[PDB]
Amino acid sequence: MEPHDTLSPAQVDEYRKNGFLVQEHVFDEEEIELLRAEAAQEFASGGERVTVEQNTGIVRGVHGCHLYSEVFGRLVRSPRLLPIARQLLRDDVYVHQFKINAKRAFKGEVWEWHQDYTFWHHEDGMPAPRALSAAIFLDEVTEFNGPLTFVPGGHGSGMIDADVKGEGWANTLTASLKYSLDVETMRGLIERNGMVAPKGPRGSVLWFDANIPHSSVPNISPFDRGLVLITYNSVENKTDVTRGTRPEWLAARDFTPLTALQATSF
Ligand SMILES: O=C(O)[C@@H]1C[C@@H](O)CN1
Repeated sequence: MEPHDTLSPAQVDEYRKNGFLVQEHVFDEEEIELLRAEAAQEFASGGERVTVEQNTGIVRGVHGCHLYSEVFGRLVRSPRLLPIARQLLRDDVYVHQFKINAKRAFKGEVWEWHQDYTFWHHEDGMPAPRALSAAIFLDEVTEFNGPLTFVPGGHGSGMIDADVKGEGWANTLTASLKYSLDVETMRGLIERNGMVAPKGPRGSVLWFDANIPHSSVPNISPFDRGLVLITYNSVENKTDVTRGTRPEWLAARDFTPLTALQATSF
């Protein structure tokens, strides 16, 4: 393997200030094709772990793949990913959540403004927002294929009071989100901080804070927007399983600290 990757001090500062950071071209075309093929397999065989877009039935997401797929199990331990998660969370880490979110060409939904941590705190018993997500770009992310859109520095407020809607956890994965940020709060945020939709080539990784507000629009391009999202959590920040409400394929219960893939002959 290559000497474990880490972010420069400038990159770390940028991540801390803005709440997100893109590394371009982390994975090459052949690597991304391997991940795309495995994603397709998970969409086909994932069963109850799969979600479909309402009004289309097109497969939208699949969850918990690193528990069921050897490829994705290895991916979360990649020397391209694990060392940076450790660096940013300043701890050993484990995977809280794994999901693949596809927005096909000419498809896609408006994803309501939200903070991930609100879900993890209330649904899963995550005590603090000492977690982040790595979004691997299976496709080039552009202005026009429904990029994750953020309020830069919007995580600095911490967790924001949100409109709650629905019972259970069914609507934690849907177009209509259980925890959504209202018109008023978002106006103030954006007036103060603005909006940014990070772009990048296929194989890029977008790191973003558990508490950063984000949203996305439909894909009006003729090109898909597949993302593999790995949520790393600090081991010290392990969720309180006694307040947990969701299956392990949404919220992990094995808090064993991850170690990196080492090079083998097979
Ligand atoms: O419910 C969850 O855990 C994730 C967090 C947000 O991305 C929305 N769905």
